Amino acid sequence: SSSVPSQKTYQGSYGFRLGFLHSGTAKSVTCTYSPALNKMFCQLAKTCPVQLWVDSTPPPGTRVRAMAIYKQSQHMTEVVRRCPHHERCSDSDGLAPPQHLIRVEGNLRVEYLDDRNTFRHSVVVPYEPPEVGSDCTTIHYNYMCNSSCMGGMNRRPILTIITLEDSSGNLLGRNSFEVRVCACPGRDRRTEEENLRKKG
Amino acid sequence: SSSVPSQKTYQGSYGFRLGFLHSGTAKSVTCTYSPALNKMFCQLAKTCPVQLWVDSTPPPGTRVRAMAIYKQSQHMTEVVRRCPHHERCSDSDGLAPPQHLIRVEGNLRVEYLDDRNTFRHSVVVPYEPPEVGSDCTTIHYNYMCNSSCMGGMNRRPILTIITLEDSSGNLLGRNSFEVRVCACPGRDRRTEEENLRKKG
Amino acid sequence: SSSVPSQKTYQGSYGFRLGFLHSGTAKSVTCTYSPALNKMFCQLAKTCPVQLWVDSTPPPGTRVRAMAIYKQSQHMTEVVRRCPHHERCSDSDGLAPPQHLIRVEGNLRVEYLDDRNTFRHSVVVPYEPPEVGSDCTTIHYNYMCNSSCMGGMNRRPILTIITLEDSSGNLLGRNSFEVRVCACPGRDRRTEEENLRKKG
Amino acid sequence: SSSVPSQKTYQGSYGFRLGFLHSGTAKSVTCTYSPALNKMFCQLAKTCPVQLWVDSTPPPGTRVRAMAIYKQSQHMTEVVRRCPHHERCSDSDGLAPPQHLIRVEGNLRVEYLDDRNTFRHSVVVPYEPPEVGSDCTTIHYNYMCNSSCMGGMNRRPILTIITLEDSSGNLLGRNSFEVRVCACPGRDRRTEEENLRKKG
DNA sequence: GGGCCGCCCGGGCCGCCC
DNA sequence: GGGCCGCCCGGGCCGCCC
Ligand SMILES: [Zn+2]
Ligand SMILES: [Zn+2]
Ligand SMILES: [Zn+2]
Ligand SMILES: [Zn+2]
Repeated sequence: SSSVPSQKTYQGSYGFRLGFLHSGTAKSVTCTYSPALNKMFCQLAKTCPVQLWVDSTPPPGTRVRAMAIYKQSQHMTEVVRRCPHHERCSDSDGLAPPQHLIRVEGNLRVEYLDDRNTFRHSVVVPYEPPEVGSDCTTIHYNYMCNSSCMGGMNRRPILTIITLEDSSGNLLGRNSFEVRVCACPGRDRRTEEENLRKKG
Repeated sequence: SSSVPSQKTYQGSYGFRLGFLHSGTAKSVTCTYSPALNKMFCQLAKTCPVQLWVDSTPPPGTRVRAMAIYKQSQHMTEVVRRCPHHERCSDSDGLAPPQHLIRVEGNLRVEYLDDRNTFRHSVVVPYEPPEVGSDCTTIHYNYMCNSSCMGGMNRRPILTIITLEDSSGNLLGRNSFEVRVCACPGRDRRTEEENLRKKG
Repeated sequence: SSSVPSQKTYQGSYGFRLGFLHSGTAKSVTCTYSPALNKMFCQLAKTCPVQLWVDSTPPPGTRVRAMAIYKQSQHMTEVVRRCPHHERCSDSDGLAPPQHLIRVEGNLRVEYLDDRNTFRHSVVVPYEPPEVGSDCTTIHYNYMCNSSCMGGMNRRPILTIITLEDSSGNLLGRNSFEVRVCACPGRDRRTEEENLRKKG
Repeated sequence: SSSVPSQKTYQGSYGFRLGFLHSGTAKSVTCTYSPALNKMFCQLAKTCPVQLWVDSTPPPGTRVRAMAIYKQSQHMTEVVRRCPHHERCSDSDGLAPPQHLIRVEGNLRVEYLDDRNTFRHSVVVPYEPPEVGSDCTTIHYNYMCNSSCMGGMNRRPILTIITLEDSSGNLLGRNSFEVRVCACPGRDRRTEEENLRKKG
């Protein structure tokens, strides 16, 4: 069986999709999302709000998992991890293992997992339905390396795969988006969108 | 579950809303409220009158809680607290813990709380209905740091979240407003309203 | 007896004077010295090289002490200390008490002292004569607060007093210089020198 | 006493000086030396031949030590070491500790040392006099990180300090040169020499 | 050899003195 | 009320792809 998790969109029977805030492209905005590229541009260790939208209410005990894979076929089989420099940084919140790229902040029930067969990292929180009058629930993710980090992602693009899973382990829905963690998200989003228009 | 309290307005079945006095924008007025920005501008440790308005009378034992959160997504998970300088100031009224930003003055039944899971501070008083002939009840809040304080809010905007809660802990209503604690509330309100008009 | 150490220059029988490197006034240079003002401009926690020049060799066991006092008569009696914010910072090198403003880096025999009568802080290293062919010895000082720090120096200028002391405690020589610890030493040096010329 | 080794040239009673090969400035030459800058430009882990020249023959048991320090006063006190990424690389020759920046290749009597007081690294070989008819002896040094390495030198220039020491520990001579380890030594030497001419 | 991403840089934007 | 210091900001400056 494959050791590479699927990235295939599966909005499923609950109508699961992601949403992202409108942030603009000021040069050093902390986080911004390109709909044309389905790509988040964000700064190291800065809050990245991701909205969970469903048409139908998931069952009690549903979980939300996030995991990173390399986007390019050439690198898919390599586990996405923090680089050695940032791994040794004294920046752990007391729960995230220092090797994990993706953290969740602001959640009292976060779980960090290492797959015993694929060695891949993931971070899980319970799914909570929106407040009355609200249409979505927001998770604050953090990416703890730049895409460029030597000895880590080393300029290779990643996908974040968000899965909605019931307590039994059934896949209720899947979505994914590309991530670039970089110093100047607004500059780099504009550059990549312009290159898409000019040369894509 | 989230460690960030919701800011979502919930005027609820009792028709709960806040009111603020008309104060003007003389440069150093002690407290002034901008309806356009839903924002209070006030000076450190000065009285900030907040009115509670309801259409229907809350049940006996209802309580009024105030808590601060950072407004920006990037800072929401950080607990709002006093800076180290003002924390060591001998300005405690004998009841407020020195780390708490928000105090209530002039109430014999004030309670200061530290959440055992989120570590967030709040201050609670009993809800009292208006006097006959009066349409609202007023609480005098104090903010014990400037928004700019180094090692505390450090120029980051906060929201104050006011909740009306029954004795059992049900949320009866919720309102919130932005706060800037600053040396010159009248100047800064005018500046922010003008920037809204010109560049918002 | 006075609790304020003397600032009076005493170059003494060994011909003791200080020297400073030529650094220029690029806006954010880390450290720069104004001869006209006898004033060092430097950034928080950045190396400040100070040269010790003597005409005659001090005796074995000579010590070099540095201490800060407020320059203005109105503040001389207050002990110069780190502000509460930086005092709680996890920036101690394992030897300097967190309250001390002045540190010495790169010396295996540094001693930090608190005066039991005046409560004033000082930092001492052994005097070592220059290498053959060299005319001076250099100490790397660090200032661990900005001059502007709220709850610390709070925009008040300080003097650093450097004393050459024999092992018995005799004062062999004294020199002093003004210090401004600031974000932009080059800007601020130029500003202060221009104000001296225009308005001094 | 200082934890920073002296860089002061001391050609001494044996007339000790260094020599470097003429290599040119082809863009990616592996190693090239700028006399104007007293600076070696070389690639990671590539051979850097350094010549030892003496006028008088050192005594038996003389040793040659190489050590790196940061050139800028602001960084002198920090120990120069390999970055975390290259430290975990399986590139050890069986003798050099993985944390050491400077290695010697091609010598059966190399010794790697960690100073118990300063924690600084050095690498030592016995001094051997030139062959009859030869005027110098050559040591092949290797630098195991780029000057730019994140978490290591991080774009900060270093000096290599070469000391000639007798077996008793007397300093017989000292020389030093700046090093830049980089991808394109020929480009970067030309750039730095041109900037010296134009803006130095 | 030509040329394409983190960070440095001078310009300019909130408590307190007058 | 007028006006005088830390930090944000867009412009632009080294390993690696071609
Ligand atoms: Zn990293
Ligand atoms: Zn404060
Ligand atoms: Zn301070
Ligand atoms: Zn390296």
